[PDB]
Amino acid sequence: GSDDGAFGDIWAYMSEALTGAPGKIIACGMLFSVAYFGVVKPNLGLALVSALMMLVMANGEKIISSFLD
Ligand SMILES: CCCCCCCCCCCCCCCC(=O)OC[C@H](COP(=O)(O)OC[C@@H](O)CO)OC(=O)CCCCCCCCCCCCCCC
Repeated sequence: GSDDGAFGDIWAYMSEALTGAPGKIIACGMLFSVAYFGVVKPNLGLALVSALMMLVMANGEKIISSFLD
């Protein structure tokens, strides 16, 4: 597809926000959630899943651009 047009600025902002502060705030929430839910049930496996989710977020722009040309 085309990255420009009437909605190019919205797409540019949203794609950058995935690895920017809005994406980092969500990623920080995953770590806080893992720590909090580990108080009663310590489960470091969820921390691994959270990291894999951050890896997906880091690759979100590439994944979207590959499917949607
Ligand atoms: C980044 C660091 C390298 C990653 C290292 C670890 C990766 C985690 C795998 C093992 C964790 C084991 C302990 C888990 C602890 C645990 O209990 O996890 C629970 C969590 C939920 O799993 P289920 O939905 O099977 O289980 C439902 C309940 O178990 C919820 O607790 O498991 C996963 O999400 C991990 C499996 C996904 C692993 C395969 C994902 C690949 C598909 C996605 C690929 C990307 C698609 C992108 C689309 C845009």
